[PDB]
Amino acid sequence: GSHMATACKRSGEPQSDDIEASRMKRAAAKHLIERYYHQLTEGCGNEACTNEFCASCPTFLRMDNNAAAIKALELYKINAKLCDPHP
Ligand SMILES: [Zn+2]
Repeated sequence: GSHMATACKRSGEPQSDDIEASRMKRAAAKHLIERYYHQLTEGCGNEACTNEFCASCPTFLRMDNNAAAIKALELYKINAKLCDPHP
């Protein structure tokens, strides 16, 4: 049919059984990634926003959401600079 109406164990679950599980792990990463993803295309709203990776820069220059999502991944792994930290 269209979708296997199930969400159990000891049964013939599809390969999508692992998908719903794996996304939870990387969703934790996504929470920090959103800071960079939004910073790249949306911005921050800061005076000292002048960062290599920012939309809210005093230059007013940004990227598209696809360009920002892939780069936010690349910023997550290096832990890039962020106008909204926590002391
Ligand atoms: Zn910024």
